[PDB]
Amino acid sequence: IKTVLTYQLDGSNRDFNIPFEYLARKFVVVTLIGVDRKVLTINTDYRFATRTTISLTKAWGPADGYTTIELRRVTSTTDRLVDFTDGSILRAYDLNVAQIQTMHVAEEARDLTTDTIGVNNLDARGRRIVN
Amino acid sequence: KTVLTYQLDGSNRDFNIPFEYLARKFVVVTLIGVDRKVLTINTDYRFATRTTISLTKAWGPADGYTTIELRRVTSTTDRLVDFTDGSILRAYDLNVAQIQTMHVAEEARDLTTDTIGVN
Amino acid sequence: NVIKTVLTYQLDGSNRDFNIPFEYLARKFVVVTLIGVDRKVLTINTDYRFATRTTISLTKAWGPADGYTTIELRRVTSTTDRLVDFTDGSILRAYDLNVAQIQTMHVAEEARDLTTDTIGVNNLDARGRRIVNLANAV
Repeated sequence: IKTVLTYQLDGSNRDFNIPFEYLARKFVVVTLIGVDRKVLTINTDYRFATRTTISLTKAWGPADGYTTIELRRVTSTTDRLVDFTDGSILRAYDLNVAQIQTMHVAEEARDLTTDTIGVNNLDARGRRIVN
Repeated sequence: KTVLTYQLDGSNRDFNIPFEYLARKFVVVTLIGVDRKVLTINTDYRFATRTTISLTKAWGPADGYTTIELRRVTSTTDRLVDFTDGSILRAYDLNVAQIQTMHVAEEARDLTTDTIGVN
Repeated sequence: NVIKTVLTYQLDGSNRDFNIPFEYLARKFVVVTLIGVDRKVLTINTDYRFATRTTISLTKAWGPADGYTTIELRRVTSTTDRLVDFTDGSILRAYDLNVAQIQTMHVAEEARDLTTDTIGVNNLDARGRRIVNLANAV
């Protein structure tokens, strides 16, 4: 509740906030869904202004073709953050962030469910494909 | 089977539940297709034998409520266990820690399979 | 976006040998299947060696004529049978806490991956399934 959003963007607005908690600087991925998908890059174009608002250096509008930013919290399965070596004491904090991050993936699965088809009582995709 | 549907005759209340839960407020239980009525625990429903919802008393099916769809919703924010500096671990705990985060996963796949399905 | 643990290689005539990039925890957690008229599942110790750590030497040389168009494989981690279970000590090992955290990292990932895998946004909606019945043309 809720990882994936889309805002609304028009030009000269560049400061958009994150509702979730991110747990690592790279886990936010920021894509102007636009007409077409475009992934944005951690320093070139958006900087985290206050750890909870994403500033934008370039203030994109609909007029160069793009609405809107979709920011999900993609959490990698391979880049695990907590590794237990031979001791190397277990702080409780180590065991905490290990069970914290794996819940973060599991909840990201529950906001994947809204962004495929949906039943309206089915979607405005231009294509469905390979049959 | 993290979510199941239960329609039944009226003034009966002794539903059995499997999935199996961790906290009693994870079971959310609903009233159906005319409305989306979500009833609360202590105004309405206890659990009696820790596997039955024993409901409240009647409702069914007559008030447009045909009928109950109880389900798991585990909260992903309120972790049941916070590990602290020792404050020693119990082996029950080290399991239940990883047990809960596997249950969001079993929850998450199954409501996606209810739209267009796999099989 | 993007599927990390289900993958569909082009079977492409006689090619015996494909790679598996994701971090499968045990041998039996990878199920390989055959696509193209059927959904053929093929058992390990006879029909295909694990070539190496990361490679499936499939024996032999299926498709596409004589039936199957794409070898695909996915992870299936058992979400019930946990792999190391902690009892009273029984000292905590680095291997024990990791594999326990490794496994539940997969089950949440295998969930999130499976949810795109059914019908979901291609990087438009996708997959080579039959989309069995919708029952009316309007």
